[PDB]
Amino acid sequence: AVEEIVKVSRNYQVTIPAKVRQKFQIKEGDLVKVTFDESEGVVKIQLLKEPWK
Amino acid sequence: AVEEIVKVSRNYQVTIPAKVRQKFQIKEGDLVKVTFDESEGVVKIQLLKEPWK
Repeated sequence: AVEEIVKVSRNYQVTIPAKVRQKFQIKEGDLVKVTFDESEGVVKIQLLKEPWK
Repeated sequence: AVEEIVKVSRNYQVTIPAKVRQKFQIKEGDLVKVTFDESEGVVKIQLLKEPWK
């Protein structure tokens, strides 16, 4: 797998460098989903099609 | 677990609403780690102590 390091110091947010964006998809104007798990203690995000109605 | 919906349409980034921040820790000035998996196809992020040297 791949791993990167980042630090929060602006407004509680993240922009994801270019390396991660290179592996994952992340498309401008797409529906991204985020879920919190009660076991690993990490946030998982993914992508899917796009509804328009 | 918990789930939320978001859309990319600013500059390929995310700020995470308040609900997710309520469950996860996310501290201003902390070391957050992000890794890409080659099986689930999702990004996992967590938190850890802070080195100062």
